[PDB]
Amino acid sequence: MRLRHLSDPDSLPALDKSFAIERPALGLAPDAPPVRILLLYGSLRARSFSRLAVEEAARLLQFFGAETRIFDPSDLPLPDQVQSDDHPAVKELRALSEWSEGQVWCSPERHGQITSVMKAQIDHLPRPTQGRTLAVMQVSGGSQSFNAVNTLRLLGRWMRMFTIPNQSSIAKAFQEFDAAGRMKPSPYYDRIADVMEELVRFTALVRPHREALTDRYSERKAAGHVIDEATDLSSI
Amino acid sequence: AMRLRHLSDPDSLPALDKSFAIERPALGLAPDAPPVRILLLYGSLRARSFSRLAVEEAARLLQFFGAETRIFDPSDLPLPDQVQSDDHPAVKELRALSEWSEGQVWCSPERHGQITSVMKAQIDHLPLEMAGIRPTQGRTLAVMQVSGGSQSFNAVNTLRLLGRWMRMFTIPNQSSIAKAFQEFDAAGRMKPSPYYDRIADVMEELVRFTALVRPHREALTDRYSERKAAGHVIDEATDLSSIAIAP
Amino acid sequence: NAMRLRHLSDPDSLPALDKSFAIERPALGLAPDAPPVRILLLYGSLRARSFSRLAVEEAARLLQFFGAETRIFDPSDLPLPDQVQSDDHPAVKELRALSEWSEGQVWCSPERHGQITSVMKAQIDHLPLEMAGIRPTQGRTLAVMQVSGGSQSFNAVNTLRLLGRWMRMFTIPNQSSIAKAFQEFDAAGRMKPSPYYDRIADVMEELVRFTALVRPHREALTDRYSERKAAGHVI
Amino acid sequence: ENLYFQSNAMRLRHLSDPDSLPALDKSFAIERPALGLAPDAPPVRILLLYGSLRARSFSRLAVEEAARLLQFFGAETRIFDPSDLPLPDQVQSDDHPAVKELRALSEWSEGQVWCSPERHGQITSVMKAQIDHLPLIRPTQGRTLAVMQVSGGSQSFNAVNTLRLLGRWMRMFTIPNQSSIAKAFQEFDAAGRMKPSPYYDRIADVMEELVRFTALVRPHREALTDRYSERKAAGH
Ligand SMILES: [Ca+2]
Ligand SMILES: [Cl-]
Ligand SMILES: [Cl-]
Repeated sequence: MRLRHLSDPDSLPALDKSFAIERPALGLAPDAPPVRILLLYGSLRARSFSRLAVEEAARLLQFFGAETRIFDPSDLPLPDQVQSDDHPAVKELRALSEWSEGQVWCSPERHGQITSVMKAQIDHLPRPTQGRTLAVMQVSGGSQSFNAVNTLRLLGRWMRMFTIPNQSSIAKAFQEFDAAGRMKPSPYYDRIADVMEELVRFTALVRPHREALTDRYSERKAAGHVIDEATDLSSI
Repeated sequence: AMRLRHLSDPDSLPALDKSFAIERPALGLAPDAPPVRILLLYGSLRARSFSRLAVEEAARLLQFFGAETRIFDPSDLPLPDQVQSDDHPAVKELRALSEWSEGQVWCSPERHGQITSVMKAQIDHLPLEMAGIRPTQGRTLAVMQVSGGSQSFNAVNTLRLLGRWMRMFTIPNQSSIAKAFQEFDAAGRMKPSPYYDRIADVMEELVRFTALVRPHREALTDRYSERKAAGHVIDEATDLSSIAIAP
Repeated sequence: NAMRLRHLSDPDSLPALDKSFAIERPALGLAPDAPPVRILLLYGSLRARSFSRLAVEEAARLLQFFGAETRIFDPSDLPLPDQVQSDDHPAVKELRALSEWSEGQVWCSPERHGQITSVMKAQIDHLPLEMAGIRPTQGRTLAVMQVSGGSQSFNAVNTLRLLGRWMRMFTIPNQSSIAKAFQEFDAAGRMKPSPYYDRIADVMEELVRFTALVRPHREALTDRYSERKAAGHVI
Repeated sequence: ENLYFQSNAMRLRHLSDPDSLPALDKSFAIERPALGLAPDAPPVRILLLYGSLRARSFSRLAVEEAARLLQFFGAETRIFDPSDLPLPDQVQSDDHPAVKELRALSEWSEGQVWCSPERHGQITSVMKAQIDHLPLIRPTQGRTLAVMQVSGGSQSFNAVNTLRLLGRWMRMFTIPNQSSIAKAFQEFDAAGRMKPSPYYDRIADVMEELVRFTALVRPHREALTDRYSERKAAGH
C-alpha cells in the first residue's frame, strides 16, 4: 500500500516535553476517536526535506493524540502523464482524503512554485473536500520565502478547506536535517510543533460540525428546501 | 465609540429569501448567546462607496443571523506614523473595537487593481501584541471585495494573507462583487442576485465559525513555542484538573 | 510646500561609488541628456529612521551624479484618498504636479506584513491614470526598490512593479532589494559599500538611460489604436 | 517498404490568412507605428510562444491574431510549435532538437510574446517548458516582451503576472500593456478567428506598443547592458 512508514514515531528529541501539552484539544472538543490527518509531501527525491518535514509533523501529531497517514505519491501519475482516475494510486489518494478530517501539505519551493508531484496530488483530491482542515508547509534550499505556502493556501481555499493561520517555512532545509533524516532542534521545529498543535485543536473543534457548516443558504434556495416552520403556514 | 457607521434600515433585507434563511445558524453548533461580536471594516471613504454599502448589507445579514455588529468609520484615521507614535483617538478606537470583536469582516475595493490604502491603513494599525493584548489573534475573519469590472480576486487574496499574518481564522467562503455599480440602487441597497446570496452564505458561515471558535480563543492561542520562550512549564499533575470537560 | 520635498544632504558625497568605473553621462550616445532627466522618488515610511527613505536618498545622489534633476516627495501630511472631499488637499496637488513634472520615477517601499505599506500605497493611489486630459504617469519610466529587516525577498518590488504596470509606466528590469537593511546603513544614514549599493548604482544607471531614451516619445508611445478608434472620425 | 526517412523539420506554426484582419479598423491603425519614433528597418523580429497543444487552443489562436497584427505593423514573426518539446517532468537534454530550435529562435528575436492559459492561478507546463529553455548573466537580456493570457472564466491576471516576473528574472523588458481574454471560448468563431471586441482592440494596442518599444530599444542593447557593477568586477 502507498503509505510511508514512520520510523521511531515516539522519538521526539527536538521537542521540550516540559512545555508541550500532550492533549491540546482537551477542553475544546472531544478527542475520541482520535483526530484523523492525511499528510502529503511534494518531492520524489530519495532525500526529500519535504517528506522528512512531513514525518516530523506526523510524529508531533501522533504525540498530540492524532491518527496519521502519510501518502506515498511514488507512482501517482504526474500532471502531463496519461491521466485516468481509475488508476490505483489516484483511487487510494481519494480514499485517504475521504478518511482524513484534516490535512497537511508540504511542498518545496522551486522558483516561486510548488512541485509537479504536489500539484498532481492536489489535482486528484475528490466539492467533497468541504469542511476538512488544512495546514500548509514549505521547504527551500535558499532564503525563507512564502510563495509555495501561499499557493497551497489558495488551492486549499478553492477546495473549500479551512486552512489554519499557522504555517511552516523552512529556509536552507539542508542545514536543518541530520544524516538520519531527523530534524535538528531549532525555531523551525518549534514552529512545526505549533502548527500541529493548532491543527489538532482546530480539527477537533470543527470536525463534529461538518454537515451544519456546509448547510448553506444558497444551496437550500436552489434545492427549494424551505426551512422548518419559517413561515406562518402549517408545514408542509 | 465615536467612529461607528450608522446602519440604516437594519431589519429590511428585501434581497434575502426568508423561506431558506436560517435565523440562528450557530444553533445546535455552539452557544449563540450572547450575540457573536463582529467588527466590519471597509476600504473606501467615498460617499457612494460600494465596499461600504456591501459591508452594510453584510451587517444587516449578520444582525438577521443574530450577531451584534460594529462598522468602523476610518474618516479621520491617520496613516501609520503620520501622527507621533500613532497616539490618535481613531487608532485607539479601532484597536478597542478589534479587541471587542470575536470575528471580523474586511471588505476592500481595488485602486489600480490592488487593495486600497484606506483598507491597508486600518489593518496596519492593528498590532499582533500591545501591553499584553493580542487584539486580532484567535478571531475569525471573512474577506470580501468589490470592483468596477469583471470579477476579481486580487483584493480578497491580499486580505486573506493579511488575516493570516494577523493570526486570524479566515473562513473559506468569500465575496467578490463584479461591476458593483450595477448591483446597488440610488438608496445604496443591493438588488437580488447571486452576489447578494453569496454574501448571505459568507455571513452565515462567519456566524457559525465565530460561535464555534470564540469560547476557545485563549486555548487556540496558547502556543508551545511561546510557553517555551516565557518558561511556562506545563504541570499536568496539578493544573490539568482546572480544565473543564468539553460538552 | 510644508516642506513636501526632502532635502538631500551631502548630495555630492558618494564614497561607496568607485568613480573610475562610473559613466557620469550614462545616456550619452543613446539619447539627449540635456535638459536633465527629471526623476520623482517616493518612499514608503514616515518612521523616524526610515531605511526606505535612506535608500531613496542614496538613489537620488546617484541620479544627480548621473545628470538627473530629482524631487523626493515627503508624504508626512498626505491624507488618505477621499479623506478630504475630492482630494482637494495641497499634499495631493503637489504630489500630482511632481508626477506630471517627472519623466521617470523611483518607488521604494519597506516589505511589511509581507506587503507594501499603506504610506506607499496612499501615494500611488493618489496618482490618477488620467485627470482633466492629463496623464501624469503614462509613458514614464519606473525603477522599483525595497528594504527588509530579514533575508532578501521580492514581494514589495513585485507589488510596486504591478502597480507601475497599471499606471502604464515602463518599469525597468533591474531592481533593488536590500536585506537586513539595518546592517547596511551607518548612524548618519549612509549606505556602506556593498553589492546592495552597487546594485542601486546599476539600477539608477539603467533608469537614466531608459528615461532619456523614452522621454522624447512619451506622446507616440501613449497614442493607442483603441483610443483613436474610440475618439472616432474627427471632426 | 520504408525507403525514405525524415528529420529535417522546422518547429514553426503556419499562419493562415495572414493579411486578413476583419476585426481591425484600418482607418485607425497606423501601419508603421515606429515610423518617426525609431528605425523600423530591418523589420523588428518577434518570437511568439503559446501555452496549449490542444486542437482549438485559444492561447494559440490569440497568438495567431497577435502575429497577424505584428505583420501588419511591419514586424517579422515566428510562432514556435512546442509539440515535441519535452515537458518539465520528462527527461531533459540541451541536445534535444526542440530545445536547440527554440533557443535559435530566441536568439533571432528582438522581442517576444508569451501567451498562456491560466489554469487555476498558474501558467501551463508547456508554457513553463518553453520559458525554462530560453536562458542558460542572461543571454535573453535586452529583448522586449509582451505578455498575454486566456481563461475560461472571468478576466484575471495571475498568468500574465507570472510571465512578467519570469521575463523580469531573465532581464527582458516587459511592456506595460497586456492582453487577458475572459471566457476565451466565447471570443473566437468556428474558424478560430477572433470576433471584434475590446479584447481584439487590446491585442492591437499591445502589438502596436511592442513594435514601437522594440524598435526604440533594439539599437541600444549593448549600451543598455553595459553596467557599472560589471565594469567594476572586470577591474581596472
Ligand atoms: Ca551636486
Ligand atoms: Cl539588491
Ligand atoms: Cl514590468
